[PDB]
Amino acid sequence: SGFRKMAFPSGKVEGCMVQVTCGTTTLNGLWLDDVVYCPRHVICTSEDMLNPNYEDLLIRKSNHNFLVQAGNVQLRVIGHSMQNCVLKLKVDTANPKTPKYKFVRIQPGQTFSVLACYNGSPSGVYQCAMRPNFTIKGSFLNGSCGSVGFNIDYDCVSFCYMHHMELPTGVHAGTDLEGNFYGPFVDRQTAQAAGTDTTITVNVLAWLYAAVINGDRWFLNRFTTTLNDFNLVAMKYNYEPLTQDHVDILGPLSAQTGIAVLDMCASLKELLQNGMNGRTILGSALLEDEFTPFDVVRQCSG
Amino acid sequence: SGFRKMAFPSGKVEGCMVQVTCGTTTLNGLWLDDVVYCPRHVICNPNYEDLLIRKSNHNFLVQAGNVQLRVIGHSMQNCVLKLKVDTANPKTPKYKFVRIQPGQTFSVLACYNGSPSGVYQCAMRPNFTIKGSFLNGSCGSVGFNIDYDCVSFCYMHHMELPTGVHAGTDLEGNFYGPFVDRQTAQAAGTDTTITVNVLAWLYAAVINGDRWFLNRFTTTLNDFNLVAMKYNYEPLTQDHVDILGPLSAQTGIAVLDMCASLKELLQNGMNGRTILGSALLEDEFTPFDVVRQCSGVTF
Ligand SMILES: O=C1N(c2cncc3ccccc23)CCC[C@]12CCNc1ccc(Cl)cc12
Ligand SMILES: O=C1N(c2cncc3ccccc23)CCC[C@]12CCNc1ccc(Cl)cc12
Ligand SMILES: [Cl-]
Repeated sequence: SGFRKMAFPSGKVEGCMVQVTCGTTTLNGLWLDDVVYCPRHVICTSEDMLNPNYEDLLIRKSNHNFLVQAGNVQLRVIGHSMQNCVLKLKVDTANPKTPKYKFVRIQPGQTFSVLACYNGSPSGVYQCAMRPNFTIKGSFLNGSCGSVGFNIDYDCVSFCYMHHMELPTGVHAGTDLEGNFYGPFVDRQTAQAAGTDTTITVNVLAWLYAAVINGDRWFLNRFTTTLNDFNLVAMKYNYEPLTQDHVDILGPLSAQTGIAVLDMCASLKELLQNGMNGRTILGSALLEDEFTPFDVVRQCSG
Repeated sequence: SGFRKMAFPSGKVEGCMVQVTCGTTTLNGLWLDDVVYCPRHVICNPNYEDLLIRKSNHNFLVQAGNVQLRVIGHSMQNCVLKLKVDTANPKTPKYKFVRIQPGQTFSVLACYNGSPSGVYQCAMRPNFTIKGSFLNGSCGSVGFNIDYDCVSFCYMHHMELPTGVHAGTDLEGNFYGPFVDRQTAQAAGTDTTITVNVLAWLYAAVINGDRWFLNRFTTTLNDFNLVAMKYNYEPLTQDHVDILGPLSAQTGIAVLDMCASLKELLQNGMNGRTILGSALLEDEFTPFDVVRQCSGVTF
């Protein structure tokens, strides 16, 4: 029993964090095999950030301009190449702590763990989700660039995020490990704003099923709804449209609890209308949207 | 920016998790140097000296990854079983066994079959329970804090109470709370809110730009404690006020000034508003957690 926001054990990722320095700039890098991955803005000054020509800035660099530090050992850079917004620093030593890994690009609503790092040293681990507006509500200070987001499946670490910037609203933007940004963001100090954020509906439903599995049923009602009527109501509360894929994905939780997905949709509709009335659901006075259907099954069942 | 419930990096602890099997019971063990620490109920009105004397070293199957460790001795210390093994854990970090106080927070590496599955942050409640997330097989999972390179082990999971909350011991086998490792009627006592932690979290909200709850008012420590007692909040002591000093100096809001905000929040609610994305007053961040997260201390 109990339902917590749980991060994956960060050990496999800690053994990959290194410090990358280029001139005055210092950020984190991910050392996997003989390559260190880091945000390409490590080659920029604060001035360059407005309209940097990365290819022009990178061509002026040599391998010895990039100082890579793994613990108290300086790694030697023997090559460098840019792939989208990530700089790939070829080093002369393969990381002996390299875990089994994949680079995966995630979709909005997906959750992942973040190992927040400063100066190549891990300071904390937390759980978060790719918001529908492609930002993450992270906890990052200056120097956290290069910190990574990941999931672990069996013994394989799936790297899905690398931190690049903080937007003016305090939310965060970054790329997959192939250097492609999530959302319409650019690694430029230009006027960029997070789009209007919405609630991840499929995740709220999964969390309501987690509440049912943990014995919380107060919010259920005798009603059902059509998928379209649910979406018309959901849109009015800034909730993401629920698709037939979402309904299909909730099938296992529906079968386990005996509550049809459209039946749970009607409880959600009522909760949006009534609020919680001094009550909580899994120790929360707000509807939680950072647990996916897969996370609920993993934590409530194993 | 951003304020998340953050756990310490779990790597130093992952290298210590092993599976301990005795009979039909399988749970987790903590392998430090040549000793594996685990709940003594793995041997299971129990007489643990009587049950333990009937077991030999080879009855305890210890598995570290895909390697079976051989047990060469066993002894009990309070509610923890200490299994002497032939091999010292080469991944043993610098460590201490520390007993924490209620209101203190720690990270829990939840494990099943000696394999870590998740890490979360939590607080030792004033009623000595933890609001954790544990399933069958999670026994032996540990709670810890990291200071520089030293892992301070403060908790070992032993059981779940009927209300879904958890109970366990320090690494010396002494239970937190009036609990016993036996199947008997046990219940968590009435819980209270960790006041110093709520104040620390309110300071974290101010540091992150949330100021709506601030007011021009101040209060005495006694008037605040009369209010706090009415709302099942732990008494705030002068030590708590002293501990909040750095946050008070950083934000410019005196501790008793923040108490007047807390008094108004308790008496009137949040009024449809949130603080750090929360509609409830969060009490599982200590003043030190707020400082560490709002400064980027690394390990
Ligand atoms: O956001 C950025 N940073 C930060 C990143 N993450 C959390 C921060 C918390 C406080 C302060 C700065 C933070 C690090 C330095 C680069 C920068 C600076 C602002 N302009 C900018 C624009 C685009 C890009 Cl890709 C990076 C940046
Ligand atoms: O609490 C216990 N368990 C559990 C521990 N943690 C999360 C559980 C989630 C669901 C079910 C059982 C769980 C594991 C097995 C031992 C046990 C069983 C009940 N009787 C009992 C009495 C004393 C002691 Cl110390 C331990 C226990
Ligand atoms: Cl995905």
